[PDB]
Amino acid sequence: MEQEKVQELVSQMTLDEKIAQCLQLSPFLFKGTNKNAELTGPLLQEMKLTDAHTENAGSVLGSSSALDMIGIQEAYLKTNRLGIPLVFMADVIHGYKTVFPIPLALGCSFDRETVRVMAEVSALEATADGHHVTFSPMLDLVRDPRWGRVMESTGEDPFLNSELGKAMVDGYQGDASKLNENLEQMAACVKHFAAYGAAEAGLEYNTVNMSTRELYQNYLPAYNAAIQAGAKLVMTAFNVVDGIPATMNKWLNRDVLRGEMEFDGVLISAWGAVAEVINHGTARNPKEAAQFSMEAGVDLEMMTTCYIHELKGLIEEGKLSENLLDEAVLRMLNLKNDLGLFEDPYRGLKNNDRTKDILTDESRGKARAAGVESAVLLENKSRLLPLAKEAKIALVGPLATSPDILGGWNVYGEEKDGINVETGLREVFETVEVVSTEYTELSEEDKVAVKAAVQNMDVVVLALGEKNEWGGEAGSLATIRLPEAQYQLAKFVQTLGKPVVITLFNGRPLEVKELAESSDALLELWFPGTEAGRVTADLLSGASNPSGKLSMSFPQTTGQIPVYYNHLRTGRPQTPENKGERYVSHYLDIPNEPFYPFGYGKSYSEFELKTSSLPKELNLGESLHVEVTIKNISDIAGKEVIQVYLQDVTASISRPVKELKAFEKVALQAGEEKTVTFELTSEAFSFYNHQLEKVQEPGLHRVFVGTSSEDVDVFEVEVGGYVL
Amino acid sequence: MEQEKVQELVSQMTLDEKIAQCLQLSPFLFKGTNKNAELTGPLLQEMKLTDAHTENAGSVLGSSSALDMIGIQEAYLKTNRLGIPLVFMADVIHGYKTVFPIPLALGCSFDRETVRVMAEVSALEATADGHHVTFSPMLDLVRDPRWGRVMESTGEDPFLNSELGKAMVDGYQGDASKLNENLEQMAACVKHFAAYGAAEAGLEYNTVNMSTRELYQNYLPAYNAAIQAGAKLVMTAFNVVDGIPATMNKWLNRDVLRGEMEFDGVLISAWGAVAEVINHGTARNPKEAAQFSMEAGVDLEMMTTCYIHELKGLIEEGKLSENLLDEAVLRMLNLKNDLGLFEDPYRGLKNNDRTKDILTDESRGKARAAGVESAVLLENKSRLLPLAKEAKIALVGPLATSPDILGGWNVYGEEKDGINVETGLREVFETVEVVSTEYTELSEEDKVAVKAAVQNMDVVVLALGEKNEWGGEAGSLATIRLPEAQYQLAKFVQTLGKPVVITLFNGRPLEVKELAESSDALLELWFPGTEAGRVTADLLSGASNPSGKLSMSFPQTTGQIPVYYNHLRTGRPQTPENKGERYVSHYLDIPNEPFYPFGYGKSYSEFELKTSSLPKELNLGESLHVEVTIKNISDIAGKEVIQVYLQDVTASISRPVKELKAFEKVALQAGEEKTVTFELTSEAFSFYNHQLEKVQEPGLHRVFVGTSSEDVDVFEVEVGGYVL
Ligand SMILES: OC[C@H]1O[C@@H](O[C@@H]2[C@@H](O)[C@H](O)[C@@H](CO)O[C@H]2O)[C@H](O)[C@@H](O)[C@@H]1O
Ligand SMILES: OC[C@H]1O[C@@H](O[C@@H]2[C@@H](O)[C@H](O)[C@@H](CO)O[C@H]2O)[C@H](O)[C@@H](O)[C@@H]1O
Ligand SMILES: [Mg+2]
Ligand SMILES: [Mg+2]
Repeated sequence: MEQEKVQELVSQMTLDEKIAQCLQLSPFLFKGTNKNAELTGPLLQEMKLTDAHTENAGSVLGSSSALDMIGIQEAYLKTNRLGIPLVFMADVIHGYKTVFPIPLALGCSFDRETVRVMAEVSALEATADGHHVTFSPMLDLVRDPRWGRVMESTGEDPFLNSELGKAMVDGYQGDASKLNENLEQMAACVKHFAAYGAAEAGLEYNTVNMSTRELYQNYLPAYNAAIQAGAKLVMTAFNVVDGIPATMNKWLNRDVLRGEMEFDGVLISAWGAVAEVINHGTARNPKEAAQFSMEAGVDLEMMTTCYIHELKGLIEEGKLSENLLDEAVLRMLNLKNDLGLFEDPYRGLKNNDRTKDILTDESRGKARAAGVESAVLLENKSRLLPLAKEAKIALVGPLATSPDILGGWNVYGEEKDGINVETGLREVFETVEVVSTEYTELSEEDKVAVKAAVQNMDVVVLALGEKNEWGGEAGSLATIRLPEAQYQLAKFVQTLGKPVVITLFNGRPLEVKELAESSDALLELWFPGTEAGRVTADLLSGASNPSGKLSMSFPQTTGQIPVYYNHLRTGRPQTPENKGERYVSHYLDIPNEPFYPFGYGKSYSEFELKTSSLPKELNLGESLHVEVTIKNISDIAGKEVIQVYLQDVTASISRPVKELKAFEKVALQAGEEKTVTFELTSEAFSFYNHQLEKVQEPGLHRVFVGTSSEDVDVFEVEVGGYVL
Repeated sequence: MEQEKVQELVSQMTLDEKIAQCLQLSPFLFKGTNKNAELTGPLLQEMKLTDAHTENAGSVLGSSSALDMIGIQEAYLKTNRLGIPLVFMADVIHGYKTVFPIPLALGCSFDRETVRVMAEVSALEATADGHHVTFSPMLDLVRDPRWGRVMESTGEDPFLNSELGKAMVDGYQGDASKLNENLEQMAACVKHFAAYGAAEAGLEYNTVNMSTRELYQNYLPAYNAAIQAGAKLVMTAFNVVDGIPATMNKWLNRDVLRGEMEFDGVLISAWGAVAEVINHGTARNPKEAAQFSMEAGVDLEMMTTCYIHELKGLIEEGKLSENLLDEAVLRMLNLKNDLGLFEDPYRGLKNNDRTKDILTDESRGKARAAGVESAVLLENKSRLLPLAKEAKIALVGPLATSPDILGGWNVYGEEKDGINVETGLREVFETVEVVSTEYTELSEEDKVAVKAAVQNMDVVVLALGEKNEWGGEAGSLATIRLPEAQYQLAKFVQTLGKPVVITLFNGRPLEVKELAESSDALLELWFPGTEAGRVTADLLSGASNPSGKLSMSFPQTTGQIPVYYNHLRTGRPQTPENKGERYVSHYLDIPNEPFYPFGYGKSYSEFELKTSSLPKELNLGESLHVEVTIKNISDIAGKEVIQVYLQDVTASISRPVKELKAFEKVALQAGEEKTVTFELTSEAFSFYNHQLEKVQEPGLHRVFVGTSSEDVDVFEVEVGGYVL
């Protein structure tokens, strides 16, 4: 409906109606829900919620199905005085019912279109079950694999994260200005603003601290890119930002998000974060929490009651302007209008059962394709892989038969629809003998059974991994290792004298040195989702050819953290030339290098790259155009990820040794050759200075073209002169 | 001499003379040295140094003895045109020839007077060998025991560090305005400005980053306290501070150090740090390095040549003001005048051999006393300790006979004068049987020998530890554990069925859970210095009673780092109540608590404390006066460390759960009772806000009185009203 009519609604609402519009609740706190009704009475009483609250609530969080939504919405519109529909929001993180790989695995794809497709299918399915908003993408930069939430990020590089962030928004939303018409697309909500990934010691919800310049340089760019691409909502973070909980941080949310980033949508709190500023010790009570959160421009309080119980008295007593409340309500109403809820509150569902769109075979093919783009081949000694379909396989370990392959942050997908490793392999391989072991134990009996199976077969597929519950939210590990029983299992299998491929399933970087040394091949599958076993079988048999690259560094050991490719040089860098000396930046007990670096991954193919002549000089403001010819010089079709990095050799701030500024994943048949071109705009050459200005300085840059952050040719470009 | 005459010298100097005044060199780069003279020609050529450079150099770094000094200074004053004497500077970190405990161990003393004495004796001896300046105290706050340089800090608390930092300045300098008369005292140089201890991943020289507010709140206060107490010099740090290498950080060194902290002495570079800004990528070349370092106010370049080879051209071309040079030269001359060098350039030595004053028995008694104050008794199950002098002792392990007990940063002390553990024990105990093992191995032959010795005796003294070379500068360990052979040794010794005391010698916090669990008692000796074996024997026999408390947290495991007592609460704290739930700040695999906390330490005595009635309310600006009565309720004389912490419950910045604000180490005879009083001024109640103002806010504080950061009684005080 027209804007005038939206403003009209705001004027017509009572104060109590406006306050409750800023509250989000679980579905079973509403009448008309069709699940968990036994939770409703107790919990309404505990939150001290009344009908006047729930009949005017603004939003539902985590509806369980289309029927739940329809029922809740129908009952609510019966009794709502002005006919304002609820908006329904959900966590669709890496798929709805068709589960795609976890985001960190999608990071390893280096493939924008893979990520857009995941987001499209997610929305197709989620809208079919009546969800309007997804709490994705998660764009927290991560340098610390202790933190369980790395699984939800695309990794340690802001440029990659920004690019795949944009891809996800485009896939969920399509043309954002048509979300009232395109009812198979949904609103995206960027999270968690800001810098949540820098949690001290990888500990969940823990202190975050960095300079404002670093915040702007590394931690903000990905949220900013997704906002500029049209993300409709933003969610606050649990952590402090320079000492102030993000949720009531007026500088962060008013000056930066609403001011500088020009964000004019709904700012929704993370779960309970408005009430938690009390625990943080920056509000005395819920009256203060409410006041400060509203000052900071939080429109929507998720599942706490600070707003509903305190706003009235704050507005009555004059501590808080009613104008701040009206602008929140107006943003909530504009969101609903943007989704077409005032013309169709059932968002396409009321006379249209869209069950048919959920968990289709076409969608499964897409998740499989996503799986095979995202996996990373870390070792393959002696061309052990791909296996022949006649290879006789002993398939052993805790991930042999585990149905736990869908990943963390899988709120709607079901393990029964998932394909485990055994099932996947037996579709492809005629002889498989299986010995499943426990996640945290290695018994004598297991060793006997494993030994017997390996004696029978020709090659071992050792399937190791984490339970998904060892990561995700509030799954912090001080030591980033598998249970020791799995390292013992790999050591045992090695002694049997048969070639061993390790297929590793996990949600974070781990200490894998002992796995690489105990096997001939090592494949990082992460958690591929619904098609897990087929993803694995096709990569092992060569039906698909591994093409993923690490989007996060794999530490030598836990105490190397944080280690990441885009690091500063320091004043005493270790060089090939000073190897050995005491007074240089090094550890006495490990290498400075991570075990595996950013952008690293193997292939069954072999490629050669050639960069065309680059200029020696460039004007300020000028783009550098980078042409690369790549040839598949093997007999196997495959894909390579061309990566381009820039370094600022001398600057007024000590700049990273490399930063990724472009990438493209190129598919090549045997013998095929292609040319791709990149444009590094003058923004790629810029950075934040000690004064927090985005600047471009004259001087020397190096340009790295290659297939990892380490496997590169280097070129020099002197920037100066006049500005374009 | 008169200030006017000092100025006169500056006017009389040529440009080349002024430039060279800002250079510091090793002694064997001068004519007249009496050691390492064969290094002189090659190195002079490599640095491309001439006589005109060395005959006008401003300072000598690391003279080897009084004779080296006298010789160098005598030859130099022969040829120097205006008669400006050299100033001689050295690393006297925890003693000269009489070696005291490493600073981190001195932290654990919680004893201001112990620290002042160490500093007094250090200066007595160092001045006797002709040094004018010491590069101490090191006041870098440390939260990361991977970093080898934690040994040189007093630990994780800014208040403790500030207080002992002041004690060290007073001990070295005495009345700073009389350093021309008191020739047994010497100038102190505060280091490393600033925040060097926050090196990322505990990696030497590595990136430092934190908000400016945190910089002020936690990282600056100890340098500031030592500057205000009258420290004559400051040394720059190796690291970046918000992206700019400290050495050329104009904001840091001009605005903060010279402006806000009102420091008007010599700013000396850390070793090579002026040249190393090039490596950091914030200067293109040595011409830029010089220009920027001088702009930032660095007066004295340590052992690099940027200044001498580039200042002339910078001044000639007008890229740098000659006035900046003259003020550096004037600060250098004022330092020399403060030390009386213009009346006596040999600073008391020329007709007075003070060999007499070095390594006296009185001094040894003081280092022993320091040792016994600083050790920390971590476990003592079943009153194993103290041992009777008739106890028959198996003394085993790598520290049984090792002479490596003087600590890191022992530039002048000699192992032959040290007392090892065996020697110390046999002065006290009639029966000791010794089995020495290696630091990194545990052989079958060792086990047989250990077994035989333990069977013969009644109690095991298991002496475990680090070589000093595993810490100090550029001794970063990614995993903070002893060599695994020592853990295996402790496990083996435990199976022998005899009571075990572990005496642990080390320069950092270590993972000691496996030691505490494998023994009945555990004594943390750190590196006590020259009197090590006697420090150990006296504590073991009860001749002295352990009284140290930890000045740094001991992590459950490496991946808990950083862990520290003064932490933020977060938005989802673990409580007694919610412990068990998923969605709280916790690790899946370890406790949140460190293994041992700040301020923790045992005693052979037992004490009780009672805090007198506190007010319920306080005005802004008002001091809180805290009276504590402590009684020794045992039959053993000993010392307790009374600690007082404050918390700011609610603030505009999320404030730590506790901060130490006072402490006193109280000595009590059996049955004795004392009353001590503390004043927590309104500055103890203050903090830096989001705008970097030092503020006091009205509201609730809690006051904790006790004997650790955990063992405390808690009291509430409501601050508000008017201001004093
Ligand atoms: O689910 C919406 C957003 O909120 C958080 O998940 C909450 C968690 O913080 C809370 O403790 C539990 C209690 O039931 O529910 C979860 O829903 C996540 O941190 C957000 O990413 C999520 O989008
Ligand atoms: O000793 C003067 C100051 O120098 C640094 O020590 C240097 C070290 O950086 C350099 O690598 C070696 C070269 O041999 O000399 C050492 O003396 C220390 O970090 C400062 O704390 C010290 O006060
Ligand atoms: Mg540059
Ligand atoms: Mg307060």
